[PDB]
Amino acid sequence: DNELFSQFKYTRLKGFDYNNGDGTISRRDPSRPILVNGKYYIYYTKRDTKVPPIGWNRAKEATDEIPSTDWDLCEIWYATSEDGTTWKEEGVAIARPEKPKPGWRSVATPDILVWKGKYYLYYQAFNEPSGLRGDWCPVSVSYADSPDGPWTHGGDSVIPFGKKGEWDQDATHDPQPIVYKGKIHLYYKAAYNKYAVGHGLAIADDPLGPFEKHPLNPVMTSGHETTYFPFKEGVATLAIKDGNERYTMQYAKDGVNFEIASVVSLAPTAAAPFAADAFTDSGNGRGVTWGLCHFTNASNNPKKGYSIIARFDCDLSLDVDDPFYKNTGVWHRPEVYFAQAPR
Amino acid sequence: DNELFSQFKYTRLKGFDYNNGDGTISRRDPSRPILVNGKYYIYYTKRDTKVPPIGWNRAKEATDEIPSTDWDLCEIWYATSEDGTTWKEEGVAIARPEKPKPGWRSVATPDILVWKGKYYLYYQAFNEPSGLRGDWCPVSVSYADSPDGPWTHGGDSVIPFGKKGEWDQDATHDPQPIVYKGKIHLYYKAAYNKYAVGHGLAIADDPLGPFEKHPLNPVMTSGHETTYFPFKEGVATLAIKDGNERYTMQYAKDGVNFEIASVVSLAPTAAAPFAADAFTDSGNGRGVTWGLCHFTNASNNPKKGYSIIARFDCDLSLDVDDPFYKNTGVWHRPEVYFAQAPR
Amino acid sequence: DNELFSQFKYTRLKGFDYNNGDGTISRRDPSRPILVNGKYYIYYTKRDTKVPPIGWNRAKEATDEIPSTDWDLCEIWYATSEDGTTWKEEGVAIARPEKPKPGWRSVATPDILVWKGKYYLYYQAFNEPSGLRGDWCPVSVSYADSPDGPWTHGGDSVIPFGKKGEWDQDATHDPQPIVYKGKIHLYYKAAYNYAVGHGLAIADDPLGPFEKHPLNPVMTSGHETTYFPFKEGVATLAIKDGNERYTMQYAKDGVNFEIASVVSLAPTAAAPFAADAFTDSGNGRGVTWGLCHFTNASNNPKKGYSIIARFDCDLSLDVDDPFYKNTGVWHRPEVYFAQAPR
Amino acid sequence: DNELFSQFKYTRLKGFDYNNGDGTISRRDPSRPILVNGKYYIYYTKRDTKVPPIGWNRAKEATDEIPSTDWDLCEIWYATSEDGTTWKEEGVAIARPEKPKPGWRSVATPDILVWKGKYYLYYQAFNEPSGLRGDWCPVSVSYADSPDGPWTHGGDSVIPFGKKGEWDQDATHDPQPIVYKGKIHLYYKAAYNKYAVGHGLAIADDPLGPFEKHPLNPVMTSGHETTYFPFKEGVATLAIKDGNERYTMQYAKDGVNFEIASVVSLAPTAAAPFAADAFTDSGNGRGVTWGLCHFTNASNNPKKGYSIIARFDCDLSLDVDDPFYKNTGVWHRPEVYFAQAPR
Ligand SMILES: [Ca+2]
Ligand SMILES: [Ca+2]
Ligand SMILES: [Ca+2]
Ligand SMILES: [Ca+2]
Ligand SMILES: [Ca+2]
Ligand SMILES: [Ca+2]
Ligand SMILES: [Ca+2]
Ligand SMILES: [Ca+2]
Ligand code: NA
Repeated sequence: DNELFSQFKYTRLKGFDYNNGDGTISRRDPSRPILVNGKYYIYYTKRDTKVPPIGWNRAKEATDEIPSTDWDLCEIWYATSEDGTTWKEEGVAIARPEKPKPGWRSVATPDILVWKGKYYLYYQAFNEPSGLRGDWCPVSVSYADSPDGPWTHGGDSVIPFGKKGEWDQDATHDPQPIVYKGKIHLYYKAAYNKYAVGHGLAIADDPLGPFEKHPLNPVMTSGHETTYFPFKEGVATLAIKDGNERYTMQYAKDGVNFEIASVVSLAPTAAAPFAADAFTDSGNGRGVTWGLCHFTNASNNPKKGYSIIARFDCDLSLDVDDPFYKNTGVWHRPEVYFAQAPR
Repeated sequence: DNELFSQFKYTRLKGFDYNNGDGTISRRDPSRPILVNGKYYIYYTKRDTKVPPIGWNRAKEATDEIPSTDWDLCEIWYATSEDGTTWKEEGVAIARPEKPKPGWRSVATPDILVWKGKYYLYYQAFNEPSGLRGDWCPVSVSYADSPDGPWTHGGDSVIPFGKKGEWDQDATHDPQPIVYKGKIHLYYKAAYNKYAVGHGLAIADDPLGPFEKHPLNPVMTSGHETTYFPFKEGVATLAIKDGNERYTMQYAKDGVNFEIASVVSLAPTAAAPFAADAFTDSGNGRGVTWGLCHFTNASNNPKKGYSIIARFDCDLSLDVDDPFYKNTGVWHRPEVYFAQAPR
Repeated sequence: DNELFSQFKYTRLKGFDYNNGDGTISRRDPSRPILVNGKYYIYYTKRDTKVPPIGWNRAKEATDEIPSTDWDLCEIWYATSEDGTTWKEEGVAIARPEKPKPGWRSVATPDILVWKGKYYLYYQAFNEPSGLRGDWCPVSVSYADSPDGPWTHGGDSVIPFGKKGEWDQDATHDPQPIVYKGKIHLYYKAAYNYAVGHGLAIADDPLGPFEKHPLNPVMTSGHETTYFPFKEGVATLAIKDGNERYTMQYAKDGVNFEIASVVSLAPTAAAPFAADAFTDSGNGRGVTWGLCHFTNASNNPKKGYSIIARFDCDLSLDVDDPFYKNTGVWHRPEVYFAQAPR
Repeated sequence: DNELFSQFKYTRLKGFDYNNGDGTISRRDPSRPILVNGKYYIYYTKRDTKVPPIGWNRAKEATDEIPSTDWDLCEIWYATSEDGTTWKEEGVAIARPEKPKPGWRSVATPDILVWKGKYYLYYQAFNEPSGLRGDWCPVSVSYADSPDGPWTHGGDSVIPFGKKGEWDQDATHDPQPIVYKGKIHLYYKAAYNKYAVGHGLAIADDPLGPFEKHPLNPVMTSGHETTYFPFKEGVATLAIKDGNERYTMQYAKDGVNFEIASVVSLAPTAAAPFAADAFTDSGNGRGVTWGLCHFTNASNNPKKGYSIIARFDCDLSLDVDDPFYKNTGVWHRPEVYFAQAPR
């Protein structure tokens, strides 16, 4: 049967503290891990703030200490691990720059590119507390000679928005590049129109750009989030629609035209698969068995919101056939049901 | 928005003890509640045994004290409630009869009928430890003048099995009668053929039989279990496949030809909705907002397995419209994911 | 000259066809006759099948049409007679119920009770082909206002089995009721240990409940027995399969049986007529005739069937017939030549 | 598993005609076979008369041509066989002698002795139609060098009767000799007294006599008839009673004091086992597996009576163990029962 079908199993990470879950510390949107000198490295949004987020709808009340949303007032931090489950949080990778440089308010939602022996982080740059009035968080890039720092600012707004009226015109969220067909292929997302969510491709020969939009964008018309990895000579994705249990693996022979390969369930949010060959230009993608993800509803109390990062394992790999991941049913214990309570 | 689409929310019952979940006490397959004179009544399988079940596969080790399965060595008990959430367990309703009368080994999986001023319980009747040979638990019926006792035995094997080769040659599980078009409409189930589970219908004018099968059986061809209630001029049903996240409401203008009406999720197992008009012959079925259900994975430890009964609420009612139950998404908390661990 | 000693003489019945003995038709375990409106009535297992039994050993190959044993796929039929020798087979008395009601597969081995002017048939009820081989055939009861039926199902498993490990645990075969000390006294048999016991089960109501006599097994050997009221007690003929060892036994109180006589060539599945079987007279007069069967009617074991037959005797207080009181048996040479070498 | 316990199986003989069984030809009381020069030899009463016997109670009317009883007007004939089942009747062995020599009227009931290279026949010698009445048929002996003839008369009345009043005073029936402890041990029968049947022993060093009675006669006090063979260092015996199924195997360690060794059924009448060591003085008797016997009720009609000879087989041998002969049950077909008819 189907090489892009799998189940997902979850493991709590070791090594990250969250002030006992009081909403003042949050880690989310981890990057796909890379392996360098026998350590995995990951980069993620990290918030550490005096008070938990005050709410989108109250972005008015945010100050330089009080965040409006979970991703406001953040930096990008990084961690190393030998086995992918126990992590050591190392320190800041991307600090917010000085006001009013883009990002001065928050840098968030990173992903990694390895290119010609240097390391590049792409991430969203915020200039105002999120939720006022409408966003504008274009993508910045920084770079380094080492997976540890130090990191040097590279550019701001490095993915062009679209001309007025295009689907593309206000956003390039979640930048995520792979190396495909000898070029940097960077996927990203934008809500448009009853809003829908598109995914686009932007291509460059230079990590600092320029990046040019693919003429078929939006390459996908469905899916609140997606994550991509080289697979055979194409590109596979996991696609999620937020809140419903319709999750699909999709596959494009050309990295561009996507067709459903499988329907999966309980799939990770902000999934960040490890793939040895993400940046390798194989033409021969082997697929994946583990990576990181997040949960944004870590707290019970929505006035003390935070997120945590977590690990998933799966079998979406050509070099592994593990029937433990190939069952077709899901069984929840009664507590899961009692957590869906009446009013 | 669809009058047969709904979310399901769950409430822990009060009033039932399970010897701290050690596997010696189990309650499962509750009947649909009936309201008689300001009190709800339910009837349910109850096991209370010196030791937990030894296993299907070890049925040959079962004794008069050691059960093979969760439903072995059981009687049908009953309970009453004013509000449907706090219950008082009253005592036995159907005791196991003297060996070797059918049911002497276990009686289980009850459902209730109100007919011409009398109460009827239909249940499966076991003659040996379950799993020992091939099954064989035909349906018996007992009746009473009051929803309290006492119950008088009425008949054994009141639903006929099909001729050798036919789909229901071996079983009529989960008997569930409604009053429809002036007659007792008794739905039931049987596994056949990779094996499918059918549902059939049998009909009578005397609760004690004869029942005769209905052309078109199996009336459904899908779903490990189903529960039926009068809806408008027809009959609606919830249909569950064990293990997967895709459940459906289905509707049959005539009680026989059923078509999808909605797709739902996290739906209750062994659902037993209260419907004031279940037995009323009204031709105008109003739908349901609550009932009982069960969880057979109550224990963390499968060598000490037991089930509990629980309550669900929903809006599958024509007489109520509750936006709380009418969302389309489901959000689980991280512990739901961490309970799907790797090996 | 012992009133419970007798020889047995046999007469071929008239009236019953067996498809020329090809194994497809069989009749056996007849009920003790009763006399109602100047006719005798008997009830018996009847098989009428497309093919003879394939054997217990092959029960797995039995189907809806193919029987495993001689008593599989059977009904209880009945016949009437004026003289007890010429019979008219009348039709079905007990039909098999719809699957999966107990007995749907076969009903067999009936005996009759007359109680308060109604008629009761007790018989074994089978749910799967015999020899399959977890043998479970508890006793059902049906009743009628007339010996001619129609019959109404009265109850399944009306004689309780014993608790695990008791001799009684798995069977109540051959239920046979008499009326005794104003109660229904029902004798039945169970294999155990194999020994074969006979228990007594007592009731005030033919549909039950039946309670086991506190001292069962009441009798400890005899692969098969039959009972009639006698003086103030109960006499029995006790038979063992194969060996020609047969006893009449007697119990003052119907419970404690003592050997009264050794008899030979006794009838199998013996069903004597006793006008007082159900009369509660406390003065049992004993018997002179009845029905019996032979299970080895066919020369060929792949074409097995049984037939019903008549025996005559003097086991009566109202008759002293010396023709039945001789002590030797002489067989003609054919009988010897029928025990051939290999 | 008793060495003297056994079933008997019967075989119809080939070679003897009885005029379609019209009562005019009769063969009975065969001798134990002997094996000489690759052939078995038997000797037996043979009647061949113009009309059947008119009966004991009509002996007054018997003539030189009309016999009173089955054994009246007989001679002793002989037959040979290679297999024990197909026989060739060879001719007269003992002819009636000239009147009034004893036996002129009839010679009957023979048995054989092989002593010191010669063959001896003992048999009862009658002088008047049986039932005339007053039975007096003492035992004569004749001898030969070949089991074929010619035979020479040896003596009359060679077994002494008892003095008046002794159990023995009137008869020595069914003479049957064995060689035991270097001497001829000849068993015989006599009715005495409520009239019982004894069996006696008489001993001799010479086949022509004198024979001396055993002090303990009657050595056996039951049994209408008996037949004896060397068994171990004793003598075994089948004892028959007329009509009933009380047949016993008995054993006497010393050939004199007999004890019940088994109860058997359907045993042969006038049984005549072959025993290779009957005359061999072994002190080591092996027992028997086959022989001859008779049926005196060959005819359905008592006004046309005759007997026939037959073969039995059995396992009453120390040198054979045959479980076919070793079951304890007898099953008769229905016709056997219907032949016990009422009146
Ligand atoms: Ca991401
Ligand atoms: Ca794989
Ligand atoms: Ca149910
Ligand atoms: Ca509604
Ligand atoms: Ca009987
Ligand atoms: Ca008498
Ligand atoms: Ca002889
Ligand atoms: Ca032997
Ligand atoms: Na009916």
